[PDB]
Amino acid sequence: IFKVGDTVVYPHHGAALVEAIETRTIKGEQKEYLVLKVAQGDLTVRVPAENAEYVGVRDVVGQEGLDKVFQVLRAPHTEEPTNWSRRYKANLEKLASGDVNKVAEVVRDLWRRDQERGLSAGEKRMLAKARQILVGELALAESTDDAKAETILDEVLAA
DNA sequence: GTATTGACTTAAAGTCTAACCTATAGGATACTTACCAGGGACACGGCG
Repeated sequence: IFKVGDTVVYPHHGAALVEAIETRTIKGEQKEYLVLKVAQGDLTVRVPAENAEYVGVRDVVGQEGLDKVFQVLRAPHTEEPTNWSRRYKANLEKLASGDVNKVAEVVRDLWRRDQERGLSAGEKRMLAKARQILVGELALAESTDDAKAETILDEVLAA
């Protein structure tokens, strides 16, 4: 499941290159602690393989998720609760879930709304963060690189 | 030099319209008790 040199996805930092694994015996138990490095924060995260999936670490998603997110980007007829607070909480929880589909839907909806009439700074921050993580994830999804990943995001949002 | 009229242009309003401040309201997971002096004089509570 976990192999050296694999570009594994760890939430909510997106891509996270593995380096190695260490015994790190604690309580007399050589609990395996595999080490990930994320290029965004330049931090190392050591996680246990036995419950690694419990935290939410996932491998690079294939092309099935790629076409899924494209189709979802072409999913119309979205309505939100009237109050701004409720919809903000909903999309923030959607981002926190780490599900690629949920964050993609949040990003697209917020971007279409912002481009519709322009909103605010907090929504802008949410959109920037979510778009950043999505572009990184897609870049590694097809190893298409961050710049070309941003451009493909920019063409596909056009529909 | 000091008495005028007839144009000829000009700033200051005086006002109508538009945008950019301003007073105000609201927001529904759940959260329930904060934080180094002395030296003299006067007044208040205990004890006998």
